[PDB]
Amino acid sequence: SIQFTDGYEVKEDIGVGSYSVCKRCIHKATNMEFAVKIIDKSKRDPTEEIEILLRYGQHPNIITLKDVYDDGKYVYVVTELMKGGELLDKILRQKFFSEREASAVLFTITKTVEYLHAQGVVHRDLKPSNILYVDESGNPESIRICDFGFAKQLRAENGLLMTPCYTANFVAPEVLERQGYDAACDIWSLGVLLYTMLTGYTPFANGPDDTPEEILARIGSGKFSLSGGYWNSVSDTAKDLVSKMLHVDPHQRLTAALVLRHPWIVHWDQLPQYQLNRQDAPHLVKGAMAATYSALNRN
Ligand SMILES: COC(=O)[C@H](C#N)Cc1c(-c2ccc(C)cc2)c2c(N)ncnc2n1/C=C/CO
Ligand code: NA
Repeated sequence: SIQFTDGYEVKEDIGVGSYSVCKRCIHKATNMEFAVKIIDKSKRDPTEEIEILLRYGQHPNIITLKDVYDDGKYVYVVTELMKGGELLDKILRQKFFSEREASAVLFTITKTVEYLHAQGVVHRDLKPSNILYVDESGNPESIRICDFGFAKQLRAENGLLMTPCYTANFVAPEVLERQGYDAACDIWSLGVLLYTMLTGYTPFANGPDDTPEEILARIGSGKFSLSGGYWNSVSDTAKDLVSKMLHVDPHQRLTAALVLRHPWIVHWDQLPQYQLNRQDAPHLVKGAMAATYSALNRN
């Protein structure tokens, strides 16, 4: 219980919201760069996020916590600094991206998500922007899931950590259905990620101009294109896999466990390594993407 200001030189902002901003920083002793989230304690209480991180950030593809401090008015959460930028944006700006590679990416991310769910953690805010590359190798290994700001571990009424496996202590009904629901959404978000990966556009929004009601009507219809233009080129394997991840019925949505058993994921070796024929508009997608979650998240 001593100091952060002491250990680190603070540099520029890298992200900013009402509850917290992230700044890049330097470990003075060693000269190594790191990110630090600064949470306002009177605005938000970050303890669940942090435990989730302490417990699980040892995962190769979960962001790794390196320090923490309680100034008094503020928390300081120090992690590895992600140097390879956001996942999807780098993927989109890649003219020669392939199915084979998208499969490696989704595999890595889903494996990570299958593990969180098995531990009773649902992420709840699984947008593409919360998924960064640690460096620029463009290797799946360098993928990190990074914002657990909205993540929730299944807890017992008494306040005791629980897993799906251990149902043998009783707990609330509408809550297991809630956690089952919330995991279904996580998979759904990976569905839109996959969708966007293969064709260069999002399934439910064309740009940041799409109104929320317009985007919610689309999501609600259950239907989306898996044909024409950019879809022509994609194997039916993958399209099948997408149809099931975005399945409008949350009870029918593939689990992460079942995503990993799909042949698109399993027979990655049979996947085409030649290029996907994708639309080329990264920034338009960023807009659409933001529009889709803004509409979803206005509560
Ligand atoms: C309120 O802001 C956020 O929550 C950010 C996100 N996502 C934090 C963030 C981090 C980061 C993530 C978690 C923790 C505990 C600390 C910092 C981070 C990092 N370790 N490297 C590069 N960019 C990072 N960003 C910025 C991404 C947006 O441009
Ligand atoms: Na980690």
